[PDB]
Amino acid sequence: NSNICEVCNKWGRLFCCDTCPRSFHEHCHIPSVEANKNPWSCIFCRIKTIQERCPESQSGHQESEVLMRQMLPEEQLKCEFLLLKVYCDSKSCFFASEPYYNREGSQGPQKPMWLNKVKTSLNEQMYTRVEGFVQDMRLIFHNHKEFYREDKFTRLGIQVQDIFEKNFRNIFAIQETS
Ligand SMILES: [Zn+2]
Ligand SMILES: [Zn+2]
Ligand SMILES: [Zn+2]
Repeated sequence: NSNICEVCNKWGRLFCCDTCPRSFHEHCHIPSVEANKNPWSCIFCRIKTIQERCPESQSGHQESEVLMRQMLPEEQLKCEFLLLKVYCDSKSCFFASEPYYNREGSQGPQKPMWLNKVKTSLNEQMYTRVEGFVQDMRLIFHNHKEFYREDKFTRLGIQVQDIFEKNFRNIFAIQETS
């Protein structure tokens, strides 16, 4: 197994996947690494199983259809993975915890949002459809762009949004377009 956490790339108290060589801190894995279960399979492994059980799940889909899906166990897991993929980028640190807004010439957003809030919402089963999760994720970056205006710090929102959007297309197998 790996000697660093797959998500944050640090050593520490790691849990090892029994079916691939990745390792995780307890609360870096999403969902949090489970108390018992030997063997244990990580979310990358669980997602791969879904695809292997239903190869056709990788044919192209329309985003509008994906968003209306009910959050049954497999959609729940896909959203958890997609969230985890964003945390894997170091620039997610800027969006992880609750922000605040006091900048000359700008007003804070109407509806602040951050990754740990989305994490809790997923954990507490607050989303009924994929759309709920995706809207909150996009809002994070949209709020950032709107607040930081012409400061070059706005680019961090663009960068992390691109990570989100690419992984969304991949995980939910959105039909490739030009
Ligand atoms: Zn970690
Ligand atoms: Zn694994
Ligand atoms: Zn099938």
